[PDB]
Order: sequence, then C-alpha cells, then structure tokens
Amino acid sequence: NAKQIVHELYNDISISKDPKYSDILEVLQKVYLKLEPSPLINRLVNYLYFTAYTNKIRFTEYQEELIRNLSEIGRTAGINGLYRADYGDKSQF
Repeated sequence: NAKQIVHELYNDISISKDPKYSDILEVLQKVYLKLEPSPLINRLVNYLYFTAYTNKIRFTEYQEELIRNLSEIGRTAGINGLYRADYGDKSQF
C-alpha cells in the first residue's frame, strides 16, 4: 500500500529530527495527502535519489528498502503506464 509506505518512510525519517531532511519530509507529506498514483510515486522516487545525491544524504538500509517497495507498488504489471524495468535496473537501456 502506497500510503502505508509513504507514511512509514515519513515517520522513520521524522524521528531523526534533522533539518537536512526537512524538504524531504515536506514532499512526503504532500504526496501522502494526494494519495488519499504510479506517476506520482515515480516523481517522488526521482526526487528522493536526486535530493540524496545533491545534498549528500544517506538513507538507512531500511529506508532504502521502503523506497524500493514504494517503486514496486508504482510499477506493478498492468496497473498504470508501461514501465521498462524495476527502478534503477540497467536492463532498461
């Protein structure tokens, strides 16, 4: 469930009261409200990795796993638009 994963990712990050995650939490919040989906989910994942790189942020192994699961929900066979691979897989090129 997308809402569940977003809610869980938000809560896990929020507990570690760190200002460098303020923007990420704001975006997660915005996405959660909207979810109450594949395109939105993918835009969110794009943002998370872009932000992480640019801000030199490192998600915990568990947080990375939640992000992976979120994309899997967005990329489930025949639900939305066609996707070329699991998120980040080089097989799409």
